[PDB]
Amino acid sequence: APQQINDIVHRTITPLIEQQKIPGMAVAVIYQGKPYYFTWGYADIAKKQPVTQQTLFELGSVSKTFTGVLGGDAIARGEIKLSDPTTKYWPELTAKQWNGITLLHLATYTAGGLPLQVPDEVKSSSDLLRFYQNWQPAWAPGTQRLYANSSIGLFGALAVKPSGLSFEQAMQTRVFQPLKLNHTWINVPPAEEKNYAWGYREGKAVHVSPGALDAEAYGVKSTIEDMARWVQSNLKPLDINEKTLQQGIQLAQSRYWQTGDMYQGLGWEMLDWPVNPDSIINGSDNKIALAARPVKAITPPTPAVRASWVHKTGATGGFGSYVAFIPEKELGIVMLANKNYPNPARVDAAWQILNALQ
Ligand SMILES: O=C(O)C[C@@H](Cc1cccc2ccccc12)N1C(=O)c2ccc(C(=O)O)cc2C1=O
Repeated sequence: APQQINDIVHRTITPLIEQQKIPGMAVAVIYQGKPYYFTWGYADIAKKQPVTQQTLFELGSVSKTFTGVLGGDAIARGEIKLSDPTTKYWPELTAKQWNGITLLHLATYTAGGLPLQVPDEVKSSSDLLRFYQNWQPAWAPGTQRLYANSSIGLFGALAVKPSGLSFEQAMQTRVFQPLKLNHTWINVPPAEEKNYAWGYREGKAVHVSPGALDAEAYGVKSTIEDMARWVQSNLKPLDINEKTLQQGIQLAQSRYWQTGDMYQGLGWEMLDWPVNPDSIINGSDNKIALAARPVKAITPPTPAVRASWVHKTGATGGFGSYVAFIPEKELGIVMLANKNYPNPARVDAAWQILNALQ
């Protein structure tokens, strides 16, 4: 690889791993459209299995970027509209608080205070109906953003209804397969089990547990190679031959709401480039990122801006991931780790790397 890339990546990542006691890590840098890969440490400590370019990591909430684009693809196919009432796709949802709550609000966490997590107790379809029926908003729709798996999770489930496909089948057929993400999974198959890293939390080996609307909100597993290709695809959607997928990617980076200096897309979050690093670094802290904040409506939404820092953080109990890119600069990064280490450390390292290559 170019020495510049080698040196910035290693000088930033080595101390990060040391400081954060990360068992295993994979990093991709996309530089002028081409990926460069780096790996450290262990996918499985006990069995002495190293992290490779084929190792699967739990993306956690980075999954929301796939959900957003899949929703975008459905919009482009004419199957749904973000302006549609939630009730259009869920006729059993009769409770009056849902009047005025649209697919846009679900997708962008602005329904009025849907909770971060679907309760563990919610198992069945009848349980889920009861949960959403009984949910009482703190705020009018389209006034406050509160990051929520229960929000974008429901969006994901409803966006695929008109197709008649399950969420997983829809994602496989319409996103993963066209983009040749052949080692990206909602459910890891037996054939790939040898490559599936353990997550580590408080020293114990852990994998994500099943939960309602998990696929839609936090359930994707992927390799560093497929994630680099995912970044390439979002960096440069005009290279994508499938027209509805191309438009869907573009819609996911449209700017729907603004809070502080961030803009909410479908899954993706964006800021103008050049960014104030302090703002993205400090803003990634879950203190801020999980806080209820007032939003300004962008009416109508701004199309995907090339001069953006586009990103998403995501975690599970045992994994920590970050993806960021700058379309204008054909520059991007993917950082996958099998420890949930603090968001700001992720973003700081990503900033340092991309800033040096920009
Ligand atoms: O960083 C993210 O991607 C979002 C966070 C949001 C979240 C969900 C549940 C409990 C949490 C506790 C502290 C902080 C965030 C939490 N998140 C999740 O969204 C999430 C889903 C599943 C698991 C699991 O290991 O079963 C863990 C998490 C998880 O930490």
